[PDB]
Amino acid sequence: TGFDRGLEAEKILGASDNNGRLTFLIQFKGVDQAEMVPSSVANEKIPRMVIHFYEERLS
Amino acid sequence: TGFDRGLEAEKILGASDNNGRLTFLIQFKGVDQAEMVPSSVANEKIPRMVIHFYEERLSWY
Repeated sequence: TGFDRGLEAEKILGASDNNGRLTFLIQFKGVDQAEMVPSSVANEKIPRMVIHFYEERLS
Repeated sequence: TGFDRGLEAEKILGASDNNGRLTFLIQFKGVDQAEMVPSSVANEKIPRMVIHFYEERLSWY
């Protein structure tokens, strides 16, 4: 919903799977508190950042 | 890669890291033998299928 407000995602701070439903914790530029975003929104809005997160967490 | 020849990715069969370098094994439609593709190509061409592969890999690992 920082996406709704047209903010710029800076990084994905974490991912949490709740019974098959994935949520990301996303740090937005110019916003102090990180925001919980469902994977359904993140996959669409910031796919390169999602892939890089998974790629790096491949460790 | 198979992407250069107009082929369509059917399924990502696996991923291999070689010193920070990730390569995917990709099943292409109508081609029996799956082929290795650098992540840099797969990320650009088939990001929905890349993401889905990671969602599932990680749900089971």
